[PDB]
Amino acid sequence: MSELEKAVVALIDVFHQYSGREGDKHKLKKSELKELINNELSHFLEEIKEQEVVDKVMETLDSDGDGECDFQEFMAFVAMITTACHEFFE
Amino acid sequence: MSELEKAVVALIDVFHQYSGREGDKHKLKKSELKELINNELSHFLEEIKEQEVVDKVMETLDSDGDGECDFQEFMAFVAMITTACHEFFE
Ligand SMILES: CCOC(=O)C1=C2N=C(S[C@H](C(C)=O)C(=O)OCC)c3ccccc3N2NN1
Ligand SMILES: CCOC(=O)C1=C2N=C(S[C@H](C(C)=O)C(=O)OCC)c3ccccc3N2NN1
Ligand SMILES: [Ca+2]
Ligand SMILES: [Ca+2]
Ligand SMILES: [Ca+2]
Ligand SMILES: [Ca+2]
Repeated sequence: MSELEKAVVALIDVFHQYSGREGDKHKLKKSELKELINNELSHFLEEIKEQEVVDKVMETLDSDGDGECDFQEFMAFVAMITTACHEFFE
Repeated sequence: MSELEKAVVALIDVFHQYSGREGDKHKLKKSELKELINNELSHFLEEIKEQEVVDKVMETLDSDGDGECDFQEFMAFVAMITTACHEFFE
């Protein structure tokens, strides 16, 4: 398995670790998204310490407006992060 | 660096390895895309052995219709692959 293939597997793996905690087990609710960002994105994103930031991030990622982050919305979140890191250093 | 962070870095790293080979060094031309798929996606995608498959894949990924795969189009390609693997096993 190449580095890219590992990256594909990691994306699926992390999303499921967090989404299967509570409620709908194929979607990230706000508390699951927060912990995902806090535990797994600590070198890229500011630790989230406030409800209003949790709320705004979910507002941003939630394209279909159902209150949670599904797998496709997670993939779009990853693309945002990846494009930002890319553009920082390019 | 967590597994997700590694995956973010790998995405940027692989795209640049391949895109900087020839011509526009921030885009994948057909030959660079083919080698990327052949070398780095061999467990997920069929080896590409034919010009018409190279052509069709590029046709598919090339949303802005400029003939090449830019970083955003690459990110969409990764999402396709990730969603397909996700749905296979779910
Ligand atoms: C946000 C408060 O804490 C920090 O900024 C720290 C931080 N931040 C980053 S980058 C990350 C980004 C790009 O938003 C970030 O959280 O900073 C906010 C501007 C980082 C990267 C590698 C190694 C250690 C790091 N680190 N240690 N404390
Ligand atoms: C395409 C011709 O060669 C193959 O199919 C091989 C193949 N294929 C896969 S999966 C991959 C997918 C899902 O499209 C694929 O190329 O198969 C086409 C149906 C694979 C995964 C793990 C380990 C070894 C593997 N492997 N060894 N020969
Ligand atoms: Ca959930
Ligand atoms: Ca949603
Ligand atoms: Ca190129
Ligand atoms: Ca294009």
